[PDB]
Amino acid sequence: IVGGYTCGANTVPYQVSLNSGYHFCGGSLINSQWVVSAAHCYKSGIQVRLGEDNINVVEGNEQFISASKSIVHPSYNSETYNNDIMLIKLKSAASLNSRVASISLPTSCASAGTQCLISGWGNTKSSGTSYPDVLKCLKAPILSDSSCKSASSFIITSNMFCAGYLEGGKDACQGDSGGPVVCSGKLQGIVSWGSGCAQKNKPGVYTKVCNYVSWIKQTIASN
Ligand SMILES: N=C(N)c1ccc(C[C@H]2CCCC[C@H](Cc3ccc(C(=N)N)cc3)C2=O)cc1
Ligand SMILES: [Ca+2]
Repeated sequence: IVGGYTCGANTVPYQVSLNSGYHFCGGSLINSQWVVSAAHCYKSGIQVRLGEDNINVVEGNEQFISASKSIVHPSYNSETYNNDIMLIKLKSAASLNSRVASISLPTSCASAGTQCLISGWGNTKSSGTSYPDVLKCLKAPILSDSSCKSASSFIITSNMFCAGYLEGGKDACQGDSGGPVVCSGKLQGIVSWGSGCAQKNKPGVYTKVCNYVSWIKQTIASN
């Protein structure tokens, strides 16, 4: 997260850290047994870390649970990143409490202008490298497709939306991938891709979750 602020320990209880010996992607807890992340975060041997703030220090509220199954969207396209969404099932149900909770799925899509909260342990520099140990937060509005496309020249699909600031300075970044984009109390997006970080006219691109609710529900019910 570039240009954000420190969230505060466990103030974003649905945020998870995917770990393979180190943090490599974010994710969101949708119920006691499932996590949603980005398909481009796919990897074998994943451990899901819940209730985390500082990812380098055991503070007491963490829950470390291995993934039993990973399901990448059947139509994920690694060339365009269309359908960049993946589901992960935990080997054992997580214990839900005030510091570890699920985030609700959308009943309807969000509209341009809506304010959202993006969070992650990704790079905090637009130029250079600096990874934080504590969770970072950023409030960003969803941009109209027209404003996003005309300014960035990005190839976007109906399964994506941009959010951020065209003037640059505030944006998600590498390391934030798979993380949540919550607006009006619902999970409306997943950190998917972008060009560099916080660059002018290059806003972040996010997977449009409201388009996958049916798939998510059916998948978790059958697995
Ligand atoms: N044409 C495409 N769809 C496309 C273009 C570039 C990349 C590379 C890469 C680089 C590899 C790691 C994944 C990644 C992560 C990332 C996430 C958010 C942001 C941001 N909001 N500024 C930037 C980068 C990304 O977009 C992937 C896909
Ligand atoms: Ca910790």
